[PDB]
Amino acid sequence: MILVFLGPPGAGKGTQAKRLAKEKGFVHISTGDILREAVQKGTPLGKKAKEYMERGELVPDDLIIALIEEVFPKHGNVIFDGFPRTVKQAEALDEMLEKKGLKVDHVLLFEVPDEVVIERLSGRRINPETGEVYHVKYNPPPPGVKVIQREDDKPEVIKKRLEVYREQTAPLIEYYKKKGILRIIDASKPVEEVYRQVLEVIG
Ligand SMILES: Nc1ncnc2c1ncn2[C@@H]1O[C@H](COP(=O)(O)OP(=O)(O)OP(=O)(O)OP(=O)(O)OP(=O)(O)OC[C@H]2O[C@@H](n3cnc4c(N)ncnc43)[C@H](O)[C@@H]2O)[C@@H](O)[C@H]1O
Ligand SMILES: [Zn+2]
Ligand SMILES: [Zn+2]
Ligand SMILES: [Zn+2]
Ligand SMILES: [Zn+2]
Repeated sequence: MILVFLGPPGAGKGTQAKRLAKEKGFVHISTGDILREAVQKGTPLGKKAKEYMERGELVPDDLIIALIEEVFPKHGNVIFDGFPRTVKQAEALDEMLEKKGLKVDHVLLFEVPDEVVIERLSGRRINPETGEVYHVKYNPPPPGVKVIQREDDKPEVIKKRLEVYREQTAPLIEYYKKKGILRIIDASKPVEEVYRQVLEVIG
């Protein structure tokens, strides 16, 4: 099965994907996570991506498309999270899959308002040891667990990331609505309620 999670920065795509991964064996592909690790390691890929990620801009389609080619899991059910972000990326993904006689089964649009985006990301905390994701209010790290705030969760960068999302996702939504595989979910609900909508759409 191939799933795509679409949604604003902070919608909880990673949170949901990481739960399907551990509970139903899905292979979770988060282009943001993969790029962040490259940047941290200072590989050629990380050097190339750093400038965009720092400013809350999209990494160019050509680099992302090549990346997805390289990281595509050969086996297993896959969740693409934060990919595609443009129609060009979605077309490349649809072609890659078609060559394999696969398709995208479902596109889940995680809808939240801007206010909630800002709330979710500004309060987002990561255990740097494991990459586990917490939220200062909604899902705090337990006592004793040291956490950091991502540099790109700073207010100016969140705002740019949100802007780029609201602009670029419009044609992508249309693209998948045309195929009849898009399902909206209210991602403004608690994590458990969101997970349930997810399972409902895919089951
Ligand atoms: N394909 C692509 N093309 C071009 N560039 C690309 C690209 N992919 C990546 N990039 C580049 O890389 C950058 C980063 O990309 P990426 O990492 O993909 O950023 P994003 O999708 O905009 O958003 P997030 O990773 O921040 O949010 P999320 O939806 O996964 O929410 P999370 O589960 O963490 O949850 C957020 C917070 O909310 C909490 N939370 C989650 N759900 C709930 C809930 N239901 N209720 C209360 N709190 C919740 C969490 O604990 C957490 O604190 C981009 O800006 C771009 O530069
Ligand atoms: Zn994420
Ligand atoms: Zn073809
Ligand atoms: Zn703009
Ligand atoms: Zn199905």
